[PDB]
Amino acid sequence: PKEPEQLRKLFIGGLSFETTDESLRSHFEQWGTLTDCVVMRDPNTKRSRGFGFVTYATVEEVDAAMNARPHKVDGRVVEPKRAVSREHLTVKKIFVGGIKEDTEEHHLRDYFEQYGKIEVIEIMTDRGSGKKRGFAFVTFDDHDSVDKIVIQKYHTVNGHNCEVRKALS
Ligand SMILES: Cc1nn(C)cc1C(=O)NCC1CCC1
Repeated sequence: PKEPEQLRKLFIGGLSFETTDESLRSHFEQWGTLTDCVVMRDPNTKRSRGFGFVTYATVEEVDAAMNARPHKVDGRVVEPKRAVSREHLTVKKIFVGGIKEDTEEHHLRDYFEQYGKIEVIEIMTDRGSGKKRGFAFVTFDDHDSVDKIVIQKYHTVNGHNCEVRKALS
């Protein structure tokens, strides 16, 4: 079963107005098979609107393209992003809930470091008693880690099934 198409799209902002469907394709085919590749244009002038999207055959190919940032396409550094949810923002921090009183920093680090480079791990404690409250925040150096994390259906850390959400600052 193919992964859902929505999870195989990369939305590319910041394009050069000279980038075409064809030149965007030739660039991003370096990291996988593309089933779709679109530059958005004005319906009347045909002038570029400066953004588009590509669709890879697999999620691993999306990962390969994101791991190859920064992407300079037709002379300009562009901004690729995975699909955002409706309401959500592009952030570098997550809330991790349901970790209870026995989960330590190294449990969170060993798991989440495989999504991206961690900068801060904050295990929350009670302001009055100092006891652990059962949730934590993890900050990464880049938003794609968070984008990969929050689209997973399940997160298991230290045996616990955790609730993970984007955290706004
Ligand atoms: C979801 C989503 N997440 N991001 C970052 C962009 C989208 C999106 O739906 N873009 C609209 C299409 C691009 C051609 C029209």
